[PDB]
Amino acid sequence: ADFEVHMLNKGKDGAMVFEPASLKVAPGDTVTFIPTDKGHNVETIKGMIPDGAEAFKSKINENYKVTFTAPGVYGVKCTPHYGMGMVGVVQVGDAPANLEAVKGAKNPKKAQERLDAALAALGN
Ligand SMILES: [Cu+2]
Repeated sequence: ADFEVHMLNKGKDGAMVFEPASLKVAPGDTVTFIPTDKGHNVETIKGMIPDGAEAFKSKINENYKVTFTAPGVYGVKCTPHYGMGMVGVVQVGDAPANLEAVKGAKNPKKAQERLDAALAALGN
């Protein structure tokens, strides 16, 4: 299945957001990160990817399609706007084994506030 996440300068949750910021997909599903506004990219957050997965970092302004392979929770950020809280979470599959490990990862305050809310929206 294919899903879309939009990168926006402003949305319901404030400035510099991914919409949706919380998504559950099946293993092997694809998610396209779309540059609705210019100046954004997507990158995995250190300490927030599951075993067997590889980190990724898209280029500013590109439409980036990712096929999620290893199951688990992935924390993603926009590189230039990470300190402003532009982050999201993608859960791949049921019963993510790294869920408790991702909750302990360190992030700047504004990103942590939004990651905690996105993680809780998946069923904590
Ligand atoms: Cu951004």
